[PDB]
This record gives sequence, C-alpha cells and structure tokens, in this order.
Amino acid sequence: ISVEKSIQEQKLNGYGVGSLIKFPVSSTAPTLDAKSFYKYFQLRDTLDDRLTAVTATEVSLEGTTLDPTDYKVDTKGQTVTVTFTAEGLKRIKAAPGKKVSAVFQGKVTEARNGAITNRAQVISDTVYAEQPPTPEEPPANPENPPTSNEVTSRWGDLLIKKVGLQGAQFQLYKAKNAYAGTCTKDKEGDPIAINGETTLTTDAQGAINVKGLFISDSIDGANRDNQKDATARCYVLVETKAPAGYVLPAGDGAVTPVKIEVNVTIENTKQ
Ligand SMILES: [Zn+2]
Repeated sequence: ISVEKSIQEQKLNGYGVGSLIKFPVSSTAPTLDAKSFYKYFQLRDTLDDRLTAVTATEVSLEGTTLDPTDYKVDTKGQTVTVTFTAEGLKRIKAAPGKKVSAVFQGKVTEARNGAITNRAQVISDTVYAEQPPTPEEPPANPENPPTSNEVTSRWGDLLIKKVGLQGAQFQLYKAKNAYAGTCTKDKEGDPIAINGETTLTTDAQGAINVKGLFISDSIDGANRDNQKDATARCYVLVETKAPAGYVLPAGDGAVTPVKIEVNVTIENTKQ
C-alpha cells in the first residue's frame, strides 16, 4: 500500500494570495483475496497552517463513477479526511489496481518562510471474514501509516512603495520569461487577483503589501508554467493610475519588472 501526492499547476488556480492550492492525492487499490474485506479506507491530509478553509474535492475511483453516498469529506482543524462508506468500500474491493483519489485544497493566506509543504496518508485495514463486515471508524492516531512523498509549493511576497503617495493604482501580470536571470517588462494574461482584487491601491504611507505570489513547485513535467528548482520568479508591475497631481508615465515608463524571491520603490514626478 502506497500514497502518491502531486500539485495542480498553480496557473489554473491563480498566482496570488487568496488563491487555492490544489493537491491531487492517490492510492492504488490492492488486490484482495476473495474473503478479505476493508474495515475502512480513508485518505487523510493535515494541511499547512498557511492554508485556510481546507477541504477535499473530486473524490474518484478510477474507471468508475462514484455516487455522493460512497464517501464522506470532513475537516477537523487542519486535518481533512475522505472516508469511504460501506458502499464505497465494496467498490474499492471490486476495483483492484485502480486509483482511489481526491484533491485536497486550501486558500493561501500568506507566504511566510515561503515553502508550503504537504503530505497525505492512507488509513486502511482489511480482515478475513466468511461474511462481509460492516465498516468501522478509522483510528484517530494509527502508528506510522502509509504516507506520501512530500510536495512543496514556493511563495514570496512583494512590498511596493510609491514616493509615500496614497491613491496610486497598480496591476500585476505574469511575465513571459517567468524564470529569467534578469526580469523583463514583457507580460501576458489578465491582471492577477490579490485577495480577490485585481487593482492595488497605495495606502497613506504609499505602500502596497502583497503577502504572497507563486514562485515554483516541486513537481516536474512538460508545459507546467514551472521551474522545479527555482527560488525566484519574475512578474510585471503596471501602474494604471497616478496619485493626485502626478505624471503617469507613457507606455513602457509605467511598467516595472519585479523579481519575487522565497522592496520595490516607484518614484513619482509632479506635473
Ligand atoms: Zn454508492
């Protein structure tokens, strides 16, 4: 019995703080003897404290379509469980070699040290019986259960200062050369939502504090908008509105390349 963990392309969920990180978790169902049955089967994941409103979605058994009464998803503190019901356990027994999976998830509140890690576990047990038994509640604290590989999603912060001048407005973009040694003005895509807001406004001190932007993750693979071993990522900052009475520079003048690592001062000239 083994558990595998990955991470969804962060692009699909959003580069900024307040976005979800989604973790696909899967375990290949064992081949049970005819008279061996599950007492229980649970996917468990205690998510990193930087992730809030933690839960699981997309519960699946490969090659099958589950119904809503096949499992129960619950959160206790940071710990999410996907616990298969009696019907679900019968399905899993009938599906040897097939992947049992779910996507664990939480909302990014902030970067902190910048390395958000995750593991998941499979809590299951079987018993020989002449007659198929009713399931049992999985134990709260099993000793050393099968545990996945650890994955890591890396995040950094950004502090912008307009000079402080209140009411200046900015928008953040994905950079074309996201992993350049020297970041460039070249951008693509729509503005990035920071806690649901795509327009950033400097406060009384002329500051915008972006508490998290995605840098890279530990997953390898073609065309993932990623660089596995990267500790810094490029973004493009665009000034959209000058503070009251100030010049908003034309074209490339209002575009700033920013290097986010696991701080930026824009200088203003008055009319
Ligand atoms: Zn069912």
